[PDB]
Amino acid sequence: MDNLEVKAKINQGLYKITPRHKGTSFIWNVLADIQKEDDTLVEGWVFCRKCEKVLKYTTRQTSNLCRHKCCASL
DNA sequence: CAAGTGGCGCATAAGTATCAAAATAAGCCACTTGTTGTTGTTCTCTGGTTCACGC
Ligand SMILES: [Zn+2]
Repeated sequence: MDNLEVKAKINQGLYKITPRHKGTSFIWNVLADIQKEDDTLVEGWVFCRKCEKVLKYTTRQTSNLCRHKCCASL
C-alpha cells in the first residue's frame, strides 16, 4: 500500500529529507521526515537515518516509535 | 518590576492492547556398538609330634 510506495519513492530519490524536526525530545535526533516534491512535509510518516526504515507517525502518541530497534541503546 | 497561576495545546511517554511468524523442548522410538552384573565353579587353610605315668 502506501508504505511500500513511499519507501520506493524515497529510495529512488523523488523526495528529499529534512533531518531536523525542531523537537525537544531525543526521538528526532536520529530520525528524519519526508518532504513532498513541492517542499511540503508529508503527513503521518517518519524516516530513519541509520537503518533507513519508514514508520507510521501518529500525532496523538509517540511511545511506539521509542521501541524501534535503531533506538535501542540511544 | 516580580512571584506567583492558567492556558495553548503540546510535543512526550510510561501505560495498555491484539495481530502474525517465528524460535524451541517434550515424549517416544531407532538401533549399534561397547559394557557391567550375579552365580556358578575350583584349589588350599586349621585339625599334629613326646611327656605325663601309670601300666
Ligand atoms: Zn533506526
